[PDB]
Amino acid sequence: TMDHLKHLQQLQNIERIVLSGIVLANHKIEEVHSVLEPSDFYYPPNGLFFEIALKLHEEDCPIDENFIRQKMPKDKQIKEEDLVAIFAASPIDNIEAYVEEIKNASIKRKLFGLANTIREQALESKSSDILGAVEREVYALLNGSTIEGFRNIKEVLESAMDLITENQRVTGIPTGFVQLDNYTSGFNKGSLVIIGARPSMGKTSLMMNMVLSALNDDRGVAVFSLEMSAEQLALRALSDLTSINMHDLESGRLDDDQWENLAKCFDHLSQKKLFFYDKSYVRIEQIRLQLRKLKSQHKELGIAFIDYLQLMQIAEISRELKTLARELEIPIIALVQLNRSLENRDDKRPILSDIKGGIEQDADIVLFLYRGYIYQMRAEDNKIDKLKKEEERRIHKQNGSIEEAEIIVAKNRNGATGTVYTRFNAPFTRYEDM
Amino acid sequence: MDHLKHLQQLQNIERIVLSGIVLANHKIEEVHSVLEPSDFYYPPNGLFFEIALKLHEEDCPIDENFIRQKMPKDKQIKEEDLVAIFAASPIDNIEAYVEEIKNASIKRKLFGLANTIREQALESKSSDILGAVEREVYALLNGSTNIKEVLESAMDLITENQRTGIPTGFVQLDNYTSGFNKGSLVIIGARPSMGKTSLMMNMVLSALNDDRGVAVFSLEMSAEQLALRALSDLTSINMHDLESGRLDDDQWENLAKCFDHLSQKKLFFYDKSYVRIEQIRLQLRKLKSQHKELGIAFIDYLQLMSGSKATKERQIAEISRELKTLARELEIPIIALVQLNRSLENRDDKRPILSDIKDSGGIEQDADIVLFLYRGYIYQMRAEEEAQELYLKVNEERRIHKQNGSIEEAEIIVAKNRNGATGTVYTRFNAPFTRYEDMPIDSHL
Repeated sequence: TMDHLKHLQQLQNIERIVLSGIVLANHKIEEVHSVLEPSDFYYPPNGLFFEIALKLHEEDCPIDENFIRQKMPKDKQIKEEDLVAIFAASPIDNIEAYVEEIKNASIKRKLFGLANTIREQALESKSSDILGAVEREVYALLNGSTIEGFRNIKEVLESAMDLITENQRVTGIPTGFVQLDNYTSGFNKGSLVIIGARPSMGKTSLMMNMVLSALNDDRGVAVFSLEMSAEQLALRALSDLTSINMHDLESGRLDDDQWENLAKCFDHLSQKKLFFYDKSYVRIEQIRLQLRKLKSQHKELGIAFIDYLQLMQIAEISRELKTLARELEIPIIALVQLNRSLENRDDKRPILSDIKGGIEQDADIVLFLYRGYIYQMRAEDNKIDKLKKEEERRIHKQNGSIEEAEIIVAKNRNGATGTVYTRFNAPFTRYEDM
Repeated sequence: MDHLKHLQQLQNIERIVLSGIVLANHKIEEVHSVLEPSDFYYPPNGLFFEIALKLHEEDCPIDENFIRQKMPKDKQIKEEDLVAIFAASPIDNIEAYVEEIKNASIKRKLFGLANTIREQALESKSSDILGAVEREVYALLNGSTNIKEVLESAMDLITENQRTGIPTGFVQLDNYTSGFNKGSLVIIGARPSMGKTSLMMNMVLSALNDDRGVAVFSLEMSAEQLALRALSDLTSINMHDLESGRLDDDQWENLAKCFDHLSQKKLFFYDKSYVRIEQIRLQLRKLKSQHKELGIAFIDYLQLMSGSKATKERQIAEISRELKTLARELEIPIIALVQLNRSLENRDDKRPILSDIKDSGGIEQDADIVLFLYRGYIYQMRAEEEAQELYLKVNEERRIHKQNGSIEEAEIIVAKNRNGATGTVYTRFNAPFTRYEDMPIDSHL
């Protein structure tokens, strides 16, 4: 019921297609030639056709029925049935895969030839010689494939320079804090960045502002909330846009002037490139897969965020995440909730090693949230307890509810290590820039 | 011959869908999200579908060629069907058609199940048959069940407040909890003999007075006793008097008066030992199906076992997950009691913390709200010239406390509150009745 080579006549069609696509798009010939060669073709008229195409492109001459019929080599003549059939073919875009597949077919051809060859070669024997022949054939095929190969650096260097000079004519994605961007130099692509903060310090609120920092830069963001639901996460961001306190927004009552700015920021964010996934306690591979999926769906995606990571090993999580960071070529930011052993210490300032099956290392940039007032309060309480054994808030509210906060830049790979002071607003749970 | 009419139509529909995906490569996602290769009646269609998936995953476009070369080379689809697929007239928004084919597949699996159970009766273990019904039911139930997406929920949330939850019983706590919101998983970790079993019942009563059906699951303790505490709190009679049996004219009267009063309330019980998490899920599905009115559930209590051997013999980490699952499933808030590990008292400050709940396979996190019970006096007594000074100063206190009414200061730590506030509430505790008196901040202290 099955006849070999039936697929092959179909395989010819692909060649026809690709050629037609290049007919319509002359520039495509380069990206074709970079992979396929005239000998790589099964059907000869197609291969020689390709040869002619190359000879024409090198002299910067367009490719068409007129240009093709005239520049005939007069050594071999394309059959009329085929000649017309090529141009008659329906034009198709995204032919890159077709090129790859024709390369597959040619590869298969090299396979059938070599496979038969080596056997007969081995038949005669010096079997060691046959082994060496196998090795040489192996190297030949290996070089032939060019799948996940090496070379070459010098080419990509020029483009990497032409990209930075174009912006020189910001290096990465804007953070939101100018203080921080002096050290970070913006969010560079494929860079794994992590923020470890204690609960209720305003971690969840702080993240959203940096999200907005990317949104005004029109860069696609994928958001991952495991523990929390999406709705609230949106609510904080609106709390930061409309400049309205959290409670009034949460309860429901809004006057004439606030619902207006609310609705004004509403569609503003609605049109912004924003995606959500509120499903609880997702696995790392599922993350990799879904990110592959969304990046496949949307090219525009330039950054990713996750809130937040749970303690169970952290090293492999950070590793696969760095892997995906360089894979999708975008900087990934995840939130971590540090261990309680941080507060047992006298100086309650967060340090790199506080989140202890091993300690996390893979992160390129690590940021800590520290509120100078919250730990001052406990020391004052301790001193009071010490005095028994031996109003300030309302003033704070009347000032404008501004407290001193520090964003520790403890880790910066091949950069600077420092601390930046930022004013924190308690009711809006927002970090003011200055 | 209506069956084969449906058959001849379904072949057509499958083909249609396949062709539509041929022209629109991207639709494969929403198809796979619903349908699977086995879901197809006509085998070549399923095979075709499988191949399509394999092509999409390597991000390769879909057409006549891509399929023909990338044949599984285990089986080759007959040409007659293959071409007929392409020949099919493309129609948009086939989501309804997809739904219809899913319908057909559903039916297909159903008939098999029906036959299975039919033949099962020949044996004549009916309990086994019951279990088979339950498992098949679970199978069918499980089989059945971006910005614009979140916008709609954002509307459905505010419309709900315009249209908050189940009352706790304590206004202090309700200031933080904002009542028991539906589908929200709430956990309580308390030390033994603190009056945990006694405390739960008050909140049970708070929901019963809200006329919402409450389901109770007691593994460790018996139902009868659990009711006895509730009557101890209703009739305001000491536990021992109610337990021993002797009651005077005024106590048996108020007793009988509260008896039928509670007897008519929507209350359900399960005192069976060592129920499994899945067994819980099933039983709650059964009771919610039996009674729509039930809005809340309570459990007392699970013990924590850490390691690895704790996964097969029966983990709370995944158990809490399955419980959150069921919480959102029946859309009602679930409350479970937890007995913390002894390492809590090894610490200098015997105040309970979130990480005290360690398990085999991680620390519990899935819980939305976590509450702690702390009695400031019970650890103080045990913690309790200078020695003589103390000896006469504190001996003074003991007889004094007893005559007052055995009222002690108690703290209910609200350590965890999802999208809310973290704080502590002070309430007066009564030792003999083992009851927590409810009182606001302005009235307290």
